[PDB]
Amino acid sequence: ELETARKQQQSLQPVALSWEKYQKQERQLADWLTLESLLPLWFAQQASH
Repeated sequence: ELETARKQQQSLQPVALSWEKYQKQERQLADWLTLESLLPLWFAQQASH
């Protein structure tokens, strides 16, 4: 029983790391997409000035 519990923990460990990496990637991509949407207005203000 103890051996199988430890084996299950070992097998599950990489999944959490991959999920954390995926969260990082997703939020970085979301930030860059938001900046893509916001790009026109910065240049518009600088052009106005």
